[PDB]
Amino acid sequence: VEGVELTQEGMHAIFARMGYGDITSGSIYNGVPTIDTGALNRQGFMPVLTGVGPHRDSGHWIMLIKGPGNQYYLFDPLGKTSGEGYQNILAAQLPMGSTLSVIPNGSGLNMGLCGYWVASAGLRAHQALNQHNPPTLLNVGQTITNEMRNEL
Repeated sequence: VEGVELTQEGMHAIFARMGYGDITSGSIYNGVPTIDTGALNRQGFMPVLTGVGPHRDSGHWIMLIKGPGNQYYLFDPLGKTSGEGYQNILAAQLPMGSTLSVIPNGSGLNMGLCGYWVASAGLRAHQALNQHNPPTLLNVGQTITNEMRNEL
């Protein structure tokens, strides 16, 4: 048993459970927005997979929302950063007089933990595999994965 991911096409899967039918998605892959245009206007929501490329195999999922008049919204479950980072790019693909405002939400998961673990478990790795008469790379990732979801 193992899991991490962002999910993927199980994005369309969780949507269909909520009704709404099967939805047209969007993307930014290697910097190229695939999101267009009126299918969103009839749907009211994209959602978009960001941060993906030939290298990066997972992504960052966000949601395009259509508001009243010319208003469009961006929901990233963070919330200031990440979606002020997609603003200028994504807002270019909407019709001319459209405005894209980023929802002022507060991020979900609390990403600060990552930086802690880069310090905490990152030099603990240095404290382990480099150097000594060391365990394997699988063994170190297995320690760290257990250690990382332990404290929580």
